[PDB]
Amino acid sequence: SVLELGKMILQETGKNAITSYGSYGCNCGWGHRGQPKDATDRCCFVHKCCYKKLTDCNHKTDRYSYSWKNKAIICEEKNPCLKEMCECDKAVAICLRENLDTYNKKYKAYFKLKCKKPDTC
Repeated sequence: SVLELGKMILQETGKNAITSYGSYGCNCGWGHRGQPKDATDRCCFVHKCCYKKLTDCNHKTDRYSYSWKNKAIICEEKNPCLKEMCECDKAVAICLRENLDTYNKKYKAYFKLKCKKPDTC
């Protein structure tokens, strides 16, 4: 759920998931859709398309088990839908971390700004 996702984003990026990423660009922002503005927003579109596969569990509110051990996120969960939910979160948190060198605080409040139509997953 979002509590595991927010914690991995903190662990990997040092950032506050709600405020730094919850209205960024065209895909990271909660509820946002559209073509990606940068690599950071691209990680978010990839993350959506990974969630879209989860039919037997809810990515927002079902909680899963994972450890942050030796600076890495390990998904220790065994219910299968929950383990893929953990793999989808782990991957966005890693991708965010890698592309932090281009985040850009101006896409940062992007709820009202413009977005071409999104590609297909």
